[PDB]
Amino acid sequence: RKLRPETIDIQRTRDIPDTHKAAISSLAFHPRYPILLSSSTSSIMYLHKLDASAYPTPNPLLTSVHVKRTDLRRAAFVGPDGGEIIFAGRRRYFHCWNLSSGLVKKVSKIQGHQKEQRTMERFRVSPCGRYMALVASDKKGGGMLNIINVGTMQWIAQARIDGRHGVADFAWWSDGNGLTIAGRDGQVTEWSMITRRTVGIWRDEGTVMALGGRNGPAELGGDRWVAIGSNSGILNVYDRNDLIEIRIKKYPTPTRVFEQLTTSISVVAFSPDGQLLAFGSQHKKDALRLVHLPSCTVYRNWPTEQTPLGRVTAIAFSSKSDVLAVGNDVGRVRLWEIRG
Repeated sequence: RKLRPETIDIQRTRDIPDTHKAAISSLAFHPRYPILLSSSTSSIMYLHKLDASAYPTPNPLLTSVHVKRTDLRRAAFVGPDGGEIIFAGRRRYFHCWNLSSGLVKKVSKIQGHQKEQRTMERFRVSPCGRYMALVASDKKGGGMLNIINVGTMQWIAQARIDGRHGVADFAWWSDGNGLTIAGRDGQVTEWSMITRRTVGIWRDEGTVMALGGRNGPAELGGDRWVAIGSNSGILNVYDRNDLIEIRIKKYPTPTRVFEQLTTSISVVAFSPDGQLLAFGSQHKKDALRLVHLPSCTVYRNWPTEQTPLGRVTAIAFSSKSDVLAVGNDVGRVRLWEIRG
């Protein structure tokens, strides 16, 4: 049964066993199985099975990967089946790890567009797993996204956005038909894969951005919500149905403005079922909040002033929205069970 506003049933469960001082940089749940992929600044990736009652050790390490001489910033399961993992750091290549074969491959060349990527660090893989979007730059310095077919690693499309300082953050529409691209100029661009052009541009009245929720506008990707955070600690949430006047509204009104946090928003994530939204700040200990959707009401019973979190640097929800993983800058990954 659906979650309810205000009060939530959430209970600390057992840690991820393996922990070094090196700050967590990436957390993701396998799109199907109770498997957690965690990632470190130390360029080590862990895959842990989720099992709080496992003997001898709860949540047993499945495997680990260390590609040396590589920085590591972002790792992600590819597609609905999550058979492969793509990972990259502040470098001009990335890697594709196949989970079945243990085969790790290096990818360093996008034909005809090599100059355009500073690094391969800032990528998002489409939900279907067929496409990769990368932050790129035109010849004069202008920001854009290059879109790449993952299978062939060939360029297929490109989305240019305004503002000299480029792209702050971005995300695939959940139906794979387009992207939302937050500029560093305060504008947000809705760009369509179907027309391969900009649908419209609106003003956020940023640092990090996320999309979530079921049954948003079908003609703009299907996500109900866009959440945008800033250096001030404020999180703006817009009902994406309110983005359409296709003409995009220039100055849409947030459904909710969150003022609970006073320091820079570093993390924001929607649960896959679209009922929860979490957001936080690493510049302050225990600066994390949890929100019910569609009410946009903040949970008051969790976290408490006792809840151990630390300086949060990563968060993720399981494929069934019943586990919340929270990584901090001292390398701890803690877990909480979520019951309806």
